[PDB]
Amino acid sequence: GPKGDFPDVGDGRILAG
Repeated sequence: GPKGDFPDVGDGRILAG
């Protein structure tokens, strides 16, 4: 995810369904 707390592909993700 981009703008989030879960680093994925930027800053972080919000959903991970």
